Amino acid sequence: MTRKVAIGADHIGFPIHESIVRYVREAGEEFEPVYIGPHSLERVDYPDYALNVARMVARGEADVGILVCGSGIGMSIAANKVPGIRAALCFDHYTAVMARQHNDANVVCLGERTTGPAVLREIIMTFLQTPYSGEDRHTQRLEKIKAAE
Amino acid sequence: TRKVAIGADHIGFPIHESIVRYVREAGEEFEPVYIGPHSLERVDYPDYALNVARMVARGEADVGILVCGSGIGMSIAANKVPGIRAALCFDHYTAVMARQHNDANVVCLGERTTGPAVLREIIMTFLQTPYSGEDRHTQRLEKIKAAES
Amino acid sequence: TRKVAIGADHIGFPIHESIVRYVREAGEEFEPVYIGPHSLERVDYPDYALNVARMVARGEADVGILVCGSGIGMSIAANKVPGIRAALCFDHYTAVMARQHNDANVVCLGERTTGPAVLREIIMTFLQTPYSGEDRHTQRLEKIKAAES
Amino acid sequence: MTRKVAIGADHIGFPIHESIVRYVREAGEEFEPVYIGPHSLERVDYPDYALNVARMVARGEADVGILVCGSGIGMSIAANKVPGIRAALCFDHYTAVMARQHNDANVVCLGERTTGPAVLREIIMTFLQTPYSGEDRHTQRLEKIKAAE
Repeated sequence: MTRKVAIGADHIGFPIHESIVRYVREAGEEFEPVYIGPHSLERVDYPDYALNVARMVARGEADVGILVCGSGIGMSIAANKVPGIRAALCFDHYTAVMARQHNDANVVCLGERTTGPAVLREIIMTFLQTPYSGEDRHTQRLEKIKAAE
Repeated sequence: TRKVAIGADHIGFPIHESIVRYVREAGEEFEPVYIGPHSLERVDYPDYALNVARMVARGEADVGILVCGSGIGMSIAANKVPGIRAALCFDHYTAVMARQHNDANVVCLGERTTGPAVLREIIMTFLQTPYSGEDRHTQRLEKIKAAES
Repeated sequence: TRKVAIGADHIGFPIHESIVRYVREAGEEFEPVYIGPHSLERVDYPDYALNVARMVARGEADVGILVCGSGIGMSIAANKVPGIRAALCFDHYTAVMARQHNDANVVCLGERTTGPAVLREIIMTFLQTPYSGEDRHTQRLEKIKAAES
Repeated sequence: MTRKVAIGADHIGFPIHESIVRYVREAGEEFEPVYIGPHSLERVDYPDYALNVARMVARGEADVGILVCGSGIGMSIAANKVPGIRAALCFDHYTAVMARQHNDANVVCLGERTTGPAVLREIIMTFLQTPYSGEDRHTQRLEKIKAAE
């Protein structure tokens, strides 16, 4: 039953990584977070952490990914370059629901500079708890994304 | 002249004429090229995402705009194309930073989430905002490129 | 039965039928009462704000919904009425908290800012969410009441 | 030329008050902030600080007010109870512009739990720098709000 959630940031996300770890662990009994870095305020490059989490998720070393930078945008661009990854920029409850229900997203990308802590919590909770719809019309869309990889 | 390829799905279709008009309001140099769909028929967002994205990546167009319900499926699909940096934007800030930091070449928008005046703001801002030119973002962007091989 | 007085200006007018429908989707107990405007003619938001607000404050209606471009003018005008707690909401979270903490009796919405599925989410959430009942919010709310004299 | 900006919070806003003070002082040469409290994490009641700032602004002891709670909603409800106050809940650049340009808002209300720091900065900058439109159609709306006081 344990679902490991790999969490990655840059130095802009770094200052809130502890809260992200908690929001995961409190989202449900089976979710366990693994924070992969970085470990200081030293400037680093978001794609290195994006790609490390996305590759973990793609290989089945983690079930879900969470990435945090200033806006979430760079993380979502980088992570989507990994085959098998569907990385969703979410900024509210509605987008979190749709990312899962329609896109079966396996990575959620968030902006520390844009979205406040209770909303980041709610996004994470929602993303981890919402199932994929299972419907044919969505699946056919997802197969076209996988063909393009 | 900057050619702006515009794509939607059926969910974004009903507002596509307003999107074309927002592009022309961003300035006289912008030439919108709306590539479909041209009716209310249900279609698959990735066909239109990948179409706009491929155009921009091949240099058939300078910038892309993708409109679906939330923006997320468009951003996931577009980013599968090498050379593409597709940014889901939902406000002025994210539109600025997608350009300034990520040199984003495709903006992805949600017709179900984001109201018309904000969509207009985002499009104008996205088209008018330059890349900051800073080497630390450039190195990040080179890392994303390297992950595409 | 809960009567839901609904007001707009000319900017909110074009979506008022969707707002009425979102109210009926929130549950069978909700009865929408749309009080105008009934055409595209330019009107003054405060006339409709104060009208909905006065209805709710006098107990002619249980809840109010006000729609203008951004929500802001509606919230400023409605809150001038004693007994009114009008909340500008733009997502699920704010819709929850307006109810749970502020026991808000009027929700104010922006047709220009917020997309249709989020407006629907907000309305449903606002109508379905109860006040938390906590005494520390009640004391706050009594302080607002005291400032109205 | 000095424009004093009175800033008030509750204990939920308290942890970011320093950043708010800076965002004001850096918004323009003439703006100077005055933080009125609270001064700890001890729980307090948002209406007491809302009403103190709003009354400062209403009496001409400060030119503009800023209020910060979890969502901004309680602050905007309370502050609007003071005659001469037009208190706008803002959550992005667009709402900040409209609050000033259309509503001539003199108080801006913000949510620490909802909106991230770079957006809070941008809202403040925009709110302080944007003039009122001066137009008759807006002024007639504002006179109707003042009649209701």
